[PDB]
Amino acid sequence: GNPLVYLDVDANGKPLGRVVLELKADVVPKTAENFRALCTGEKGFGYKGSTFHRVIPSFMCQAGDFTNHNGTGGKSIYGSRFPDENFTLKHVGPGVLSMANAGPNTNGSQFFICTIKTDWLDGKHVVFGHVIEGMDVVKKIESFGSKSGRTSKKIVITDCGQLS
Ligand SMILES: COc1ccc(OC)c([C@H]2CCCN2C(=O)CNC(=O)NCc2ccc(N)cc2)c1
Repeated sequence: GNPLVYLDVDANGKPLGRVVLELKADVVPKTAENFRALCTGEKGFGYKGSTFHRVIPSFMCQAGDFTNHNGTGGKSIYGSRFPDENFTLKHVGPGVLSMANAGPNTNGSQFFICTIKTDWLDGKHVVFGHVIEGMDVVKKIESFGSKSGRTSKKIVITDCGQLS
């Protein structure tokens, strides 16, 4: 059964609500497992307390740099980086959950949630899940972005974990 995980998100210390994500372990088990464990924090590190550092309206909301907190960092549960598992799932529309990277085979912890179909990322970024609940929260996050990706409010994942 594909994991369901959650992110509770704040903007300037005000709760926006919860984003629930299905992780497609049936298609990308290694990538799903990484995200799942980073949500629970069971390895001793993970997403709790980290930010959405790059948010671009009509594109995506990017997060997951819990080491450098600026978009340069993060790490996986396997080591600093891990391979692109496959490109079977596509960036089909809003709600798609996908790994950020710095080129082929550089997956760490950084991820993004799409707010549109981002088809030009197919074959470059590993899609590994989608929003089950909380697109309204994602739209709120999106509304605090800008063309440059700089956020107008501090967007923090206050809590995260696994539902099932
Ligand atoms: C055509 O590819 C893209 C174009 C624009 C863009 O945002 C400006 C992106 C951003 C949002 C879509 C996700 N994405 C990236 O992955 C940009 N790359 C990074 O932010 N790289 C920093 C980084 C460093 C280490 C690790 N492990 C992952 C990412 C990608």
